[PDB]
Amino acid sequence: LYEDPPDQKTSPSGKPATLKICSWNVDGLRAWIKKKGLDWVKEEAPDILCLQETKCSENKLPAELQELPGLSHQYWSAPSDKEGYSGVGLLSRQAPLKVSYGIGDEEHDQEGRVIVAEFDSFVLVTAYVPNAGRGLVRLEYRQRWDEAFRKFLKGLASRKPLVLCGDLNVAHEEIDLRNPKGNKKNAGFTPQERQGFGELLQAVPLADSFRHLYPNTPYAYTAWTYMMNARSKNVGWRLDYFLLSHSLLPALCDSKIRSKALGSDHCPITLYLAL
DNA sequence: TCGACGGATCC
DNA sequence: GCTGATGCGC
DNA sequence: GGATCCGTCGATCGCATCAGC
Ligand SMILES: [Ca+2]
Ligand code: NA
Ligand code: NA
Repeated sequence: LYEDPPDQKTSPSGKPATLKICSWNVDGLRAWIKKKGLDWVKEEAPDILCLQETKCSENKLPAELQELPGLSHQYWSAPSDKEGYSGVGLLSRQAPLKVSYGIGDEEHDQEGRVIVAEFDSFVLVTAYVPNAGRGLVRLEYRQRWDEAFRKFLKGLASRKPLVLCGDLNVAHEEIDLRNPKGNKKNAGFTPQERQGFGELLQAVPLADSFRHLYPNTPYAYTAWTYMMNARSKNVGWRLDYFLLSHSLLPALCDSKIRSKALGSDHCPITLYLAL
């Protein structure tokens, strides 16, 4: 079992956290709201909330989402021609300077996976990375995605400090899942997916916020299959990340795993920055 | 993720 | 709206 | 030749679609 440590809300130089970002693969936004997700969000009170795998077109967005005046600026992306699949959202207390959808590549911008929100001091990207598939049927596609995404993020980070959050659909290293041996040909732990993640960290470059602070902490996961009672056994994967520009590391206060928040087969993760 | 399967392969 | 089947996925 | 091993290999859970009416 795993117990996330208490929230560190001061920076390495003693500056108080001024910004709290929460990211959560809700795996069915309507179901997550029915499973009381927005109660949990309201007690966490983030300044920005990023959601993945909403599986909900904009028309079907439940009413409860306009009853949250702390996250009143809301942006949504859905697949162009495939309903109930993928989907992401970004809700913010303050309006961003600019919002865009996708990474600027037609091939990869059709499944509602990416929202980019530019603020004063940084750019925030939230992403739902495409799963490599059962039988690895989409691994070849995933490797092309990885190359296009890496390139996109490198470009962005060259202009403003970057924060990338969301479900990146890879457990980087053997410490990031419960059963590394049995999963090296399964989606999320292929050498191709792990190599892509490493290349992302090096080429942009980006740092893995949680591992920067807790480099040797095992059993810390963000996702558990619904089957086989995995979550109660903590047989999980760390698939949800906050990746940061190296320049933001002195602003980094903490990177949390909200293990006990139910409502999905992923738990939320939370980032504190002193900006 | 778990167990049932099968087909090496040591004692 | 309801049933039954298919898609997709830690 | 009875008992362990180790590469596959199906059925689980959950959400949302779709076809039909
Ligand atoms: Ca499928
Ligand atoms: Na390894
Ligand atoms: Na630096």
